[PDB]
Amino acid sequence: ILQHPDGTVLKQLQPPPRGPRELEFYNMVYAADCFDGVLLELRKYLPKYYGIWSPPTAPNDLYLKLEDVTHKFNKPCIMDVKIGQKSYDPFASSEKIQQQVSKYPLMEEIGFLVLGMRVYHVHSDSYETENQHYGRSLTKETIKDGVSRFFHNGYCLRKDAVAASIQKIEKILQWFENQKQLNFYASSLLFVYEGSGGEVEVRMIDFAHVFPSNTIDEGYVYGLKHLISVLRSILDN
Ligand SMILES: c1cc(OC2CCNCC2)cc(-c2onc3ccc(-c4nn[nH]n4)cc23)c1
Repeated sequence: ILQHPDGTVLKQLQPPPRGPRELEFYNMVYAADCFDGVLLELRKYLPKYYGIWSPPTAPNDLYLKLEDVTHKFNKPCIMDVKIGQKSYDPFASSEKIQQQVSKYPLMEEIGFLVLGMRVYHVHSDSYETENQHYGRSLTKETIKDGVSRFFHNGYCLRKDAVAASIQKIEKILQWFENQKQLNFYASSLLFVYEGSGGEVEVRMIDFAHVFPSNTIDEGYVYGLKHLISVLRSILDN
């Protein structure tokens, strides 16, 4: 992710097949002839898409030009959460499945994984960052506190941001419960709140493993439900 002053990010396409698949996903969704009600509603929950972009002198070098979801914040607190029971897709090899499950073998049980967070702390005027090893170290016993950390400014628990996050996740959940045409593997929710009142972004990102489907995305729904449940419990802290 390259953060651009104009309020966009440039995401470099991942190597094939993943990068191409994410391009086709955005292209399908934001198809200017699309009157598919499911895909039109989905746009709300994605970064705005500005199409494929390459450097003027380098058409080989493919990026997606996306809305920077953090742009309108002063001191954004950002958390990336991978959603689902499986982070491998329907066409993964045995080795690939093993690779994916071994990265975090608790994915089936919990249904989400914190990829990272950046949390602004008021009283130190500084950011605490957690990397992928943080979320991958969380278990059933520590997931509530693991998530809570995102919402601590170093004086209070931001229950406003927690409650707002539940409400925005709920709308994404409602979308998923009204579509049986896409299944999403190894995709994430990007959470943003203001670290400097109930002012939150919750957006879907990372679409290298989105596939056509005939069914409810049961794994994704499970993940959203469990995440909402964790966030709900945090409101009782
Ligand atoms: C700043 C930081 C940021 O977080 C990084 C930091 C490391 N831990 C979490 C990931 C994300 C963003 C951001 O803002 N808008 C975004 C739109 C799409 C994407 C995106 N990423 N992967 N596929 N799409 C990322 C986006 C901006």
